[PDB]
Amino acid sequence: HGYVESPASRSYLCKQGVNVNCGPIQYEPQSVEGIGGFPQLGPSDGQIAGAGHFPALDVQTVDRWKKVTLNGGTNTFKWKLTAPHSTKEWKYYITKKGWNPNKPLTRSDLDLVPFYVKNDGGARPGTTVTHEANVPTDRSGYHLILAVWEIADTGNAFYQVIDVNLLNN
Ligand SMILES: [Cu+2]
Repeated sequence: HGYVESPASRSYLCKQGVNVNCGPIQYEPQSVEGIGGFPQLGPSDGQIAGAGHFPALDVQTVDRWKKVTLNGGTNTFKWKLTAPHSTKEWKYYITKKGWNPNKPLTRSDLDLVPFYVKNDGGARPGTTVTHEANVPTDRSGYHLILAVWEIADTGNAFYQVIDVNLLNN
């Protein structure tokens, strides 16, 4: 179990009371677990944000969620893991340039080639995991970053949607 501490994920901000009406997940941002093998397998379209559970996170409009402001280019991504697991890989996806923010998240709305991916070869991590990734510099405004944590032993993965206000000038 775990969540993206920085930049603050949607479930994390629910916990901090920044987002509202998030359901039970507000008390466990670390627990957005669903089937792994994304994007080939995993939670169904329109159910990515909640990973098949916690449907409240799957609601998608322009004003529904509070946005984290980020620059394109190099960014530090810090997870917090409440339980470390043998790790297949870490992946970070971003919405396409002309994606529909008033529509539930679907694989078709994502650049299915992650802008950052790290393989851990089954290794077990610490309670703090840090990644330096290059956020695409060709997008602007409201976008979603989908952070995925693939667990090696269980065919499961943890899905962390981040609502971002992107800046690329
Ligand atoms: Cu866990």
